[PDB]
Amino acid sequence: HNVDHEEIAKFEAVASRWWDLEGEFKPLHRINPLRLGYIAERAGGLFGKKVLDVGCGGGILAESMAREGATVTGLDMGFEPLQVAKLHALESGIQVDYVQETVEEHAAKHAGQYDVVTCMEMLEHVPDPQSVVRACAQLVKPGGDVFFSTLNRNGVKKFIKPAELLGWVDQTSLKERHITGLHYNPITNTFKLGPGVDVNYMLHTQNK
Ligand SMILES: Nc1ncnc2c1ncn2[C@@H]1O[C@H](CSCC[C@H](N)C(=O)O)[C@@H](O)[C@H]1O
Repeated sequence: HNVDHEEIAKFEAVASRWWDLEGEFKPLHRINPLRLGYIAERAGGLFGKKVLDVGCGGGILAESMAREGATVTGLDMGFEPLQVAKLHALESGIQVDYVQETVEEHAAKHAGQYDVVTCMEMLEHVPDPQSVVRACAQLVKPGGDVFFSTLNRNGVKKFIKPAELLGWVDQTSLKERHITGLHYNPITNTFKLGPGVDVNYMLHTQNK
């Protein structure tokens, strides 16, 4: 029910291009090592942890987390993205569980089961983002980590301001721990996480 069918339809339409490093999803492929590194550092490693990737799409982050030895469940409402994610995981020889349902349904059935919940580039596509934040808080174990991010900007989607997201987080059992932005660094000629969240961000929260 907390789903925008038009938004889902857009991702279903481009699903076949998901793993093209030079296609539409290039920025996510480029961004992935950086977000993975941040998640692994902030959560204290992923080996052996139960992890839920909310709005996983084609599985760019999910598969990368499973590669580091996590037990990963990827959740999405799109049919074709999950078909692509499953096939790509098989091709890679990586075990990932992909499910088609809403985060609210998953939360009601799997409360407090996850060590880590990641919710990347997803909130701006939902009709009621606060409900998603509440759900992720319910899905995580006590002391577990929940990450939210918008590192990819477009012309399209809406931008949810970090200050607004913090308000939603504050109504739940999650506590903000760290926030960072993504920036071009001319000296190294690379993109790096660092201060400044005016335009993009990644937020680390921990369940209390
Ligand atoms: N209401 C909803 N419930 C579950 N998934 C949703 C959703 N609305 C959008 N999505 C999914 O969110 C994805 C956004 S693209 C983000 C993919 C992945 N999180 C990554 O960063 O690599 C799309 O695959 C879309 O189908």
